Amino acid sequence: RPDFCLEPPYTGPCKARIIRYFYNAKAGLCQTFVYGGCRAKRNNFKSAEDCMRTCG
Amino acid sequence: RPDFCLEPPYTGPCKARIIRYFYNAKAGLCQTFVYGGCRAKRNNFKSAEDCMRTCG
Amino acid sequence: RPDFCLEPPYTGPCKARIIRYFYNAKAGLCQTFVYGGCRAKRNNFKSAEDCMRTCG
Amino acid sequence: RPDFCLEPPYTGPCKARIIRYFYNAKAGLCQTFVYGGCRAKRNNFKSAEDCMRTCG
Amino acid sequence: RPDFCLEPPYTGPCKARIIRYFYNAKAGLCQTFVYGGCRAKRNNFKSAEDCMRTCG
Amino acid sequence: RPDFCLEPPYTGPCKARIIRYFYNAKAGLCQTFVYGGCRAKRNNFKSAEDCMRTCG
Amino acid sequence: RPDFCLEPPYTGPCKARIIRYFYNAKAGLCQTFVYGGCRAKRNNFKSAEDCMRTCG
Amino acid sequence: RPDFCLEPPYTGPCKARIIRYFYNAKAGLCQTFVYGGCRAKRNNFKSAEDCMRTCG
Amino acid sequence: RPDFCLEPPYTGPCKARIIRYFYNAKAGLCQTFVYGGCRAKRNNFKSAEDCMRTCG
Amino acid sequence: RPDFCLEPPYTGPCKARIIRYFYNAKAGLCQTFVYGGCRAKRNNFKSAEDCMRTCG
Repeated sequence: RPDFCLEPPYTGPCKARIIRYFYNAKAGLCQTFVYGGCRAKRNNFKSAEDCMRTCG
Repeated sequence: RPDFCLEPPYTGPCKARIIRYFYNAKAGLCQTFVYGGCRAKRNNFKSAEDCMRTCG
Repeated sequence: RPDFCLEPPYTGPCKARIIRYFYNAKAGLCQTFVYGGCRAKRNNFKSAEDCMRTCG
Repeated sequence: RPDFCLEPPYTGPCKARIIRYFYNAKAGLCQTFVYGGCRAKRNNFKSAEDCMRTCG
Repeated sequence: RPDFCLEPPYTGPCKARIIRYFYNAKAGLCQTFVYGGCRAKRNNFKSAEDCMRTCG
Repeated sequence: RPDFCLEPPYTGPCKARIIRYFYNAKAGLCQTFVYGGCRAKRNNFKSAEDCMRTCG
Repeated sequence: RPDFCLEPPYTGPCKARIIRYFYNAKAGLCQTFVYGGCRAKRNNFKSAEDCMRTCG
Repeated sequence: RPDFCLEPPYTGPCKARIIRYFYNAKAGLCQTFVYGGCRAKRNNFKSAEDCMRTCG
Repeated sequence: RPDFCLEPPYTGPCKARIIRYFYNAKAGLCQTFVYGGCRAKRNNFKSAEDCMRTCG
Repeated sequence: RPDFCLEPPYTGPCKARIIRYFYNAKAGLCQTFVYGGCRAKRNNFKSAEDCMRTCG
């Protein structure tokens, strides 16, 4: 799996509260987290399916 | 039905206010609840259909 | 994980061609499959998120 | 529950193949069925949540 | 039309601000209202189409 | 209500089978119909809410 | 074009902050505006496509 | 407006039947057309809003 | 690519917090940003696909 | 960028016709393609945003 899948989720500085998925290496599962709307990092997926396919 | 379908809904520590479904054993129906966006428990479905099929 | 998560995907007799998720025990990942629109079995999730949470 | 919740699903004369929900009295659950796109009857819900709240 | 179609809209105790439809008997039309995310009453439809078919 | 609200539904020459709403003056309700994807007429709403507000 | 298409956008008394479209006669284009979730006026479309077809 | 807004809609070689919007210079409006799923040209918008804002 | 693709994102005076895409010339990629709901500028796409096609 | 981003799109054996995104290394852009509904490969994103972030 790509290296960025090991990064912890990053909400970023913005103020929106949107749900995104991230690969949780420890649990070996994609989980949700609140993304702020800007300055996203690589371990941030709009679609769960894409999360598990890229990082699972 | 799976045992987690008996757990009460868990909003979690996060600050988003997203609607999700959970199986209400007492009512024998899936209902909505506000999910904060992170650290979800098993009795939490994004889709009502999946809720009633897994827990109903 | 619930036992239905071990069932293979069931398209059913109907004619629609809708994408749904199912837990693929051998891959240990949820994947897509075409659902016909009726007579669904338990290993069939409208949302990938619900799939990995219930069966992952 | 309203009386229409006891009607069996009606696909209708049209040619589209859209998924809709209907209350299956015998199962006491809302399930999917393929709607043709026209001449819908009362036991036909676009949203699973609405189905179980109206008929459940 | 079902009797619940006469109830006025109920936002409920929750804090989310989601748009839902309700049948406005006086106007004989479904209209929107802000649903809080929990403890919904019968006159609350996620889909406008469902509102007008059930109550219209 | 606008005059186009009295026009009957027009599927058009195209081949897609998309659900749209149209105001059925006779029934005094918006209903669904299968739109072909092109050459739409005025009595064609992507949103049921818009149909009933514009023509209802 | 219907006369309501000339009305300026009405947010309404409610507290939700949903995006809707309205026909901006002066720009001769549909644009976005924040709808509060209740007490909507006619120049308020959930779908941009509906706005331009009804008012454009 | 960008020059591509003057191009006529291109369905492409693929077989899907998805609705998209294109700017119709003659009508000075964005309209729908059936996109095949591949080899899209510039005058092809997934969102009506983006169509009218880029080309309108 | 159109010149507006070089403009930095504009959130606008409104108070909604919706995610939109804008072309970031320096990164040569479309990214997200929080849009207020009104007074949008051209480098603002509701769909990421439209973003990269128009500006990429 | 991950290696899978260099793979060409794979429709697969299934019969559904759903649009997905893939990274087109030659064009240095994500584009659409028709996915069959099953047996997906890694260069297949349900969301354009995820595509450009993972592969762009």
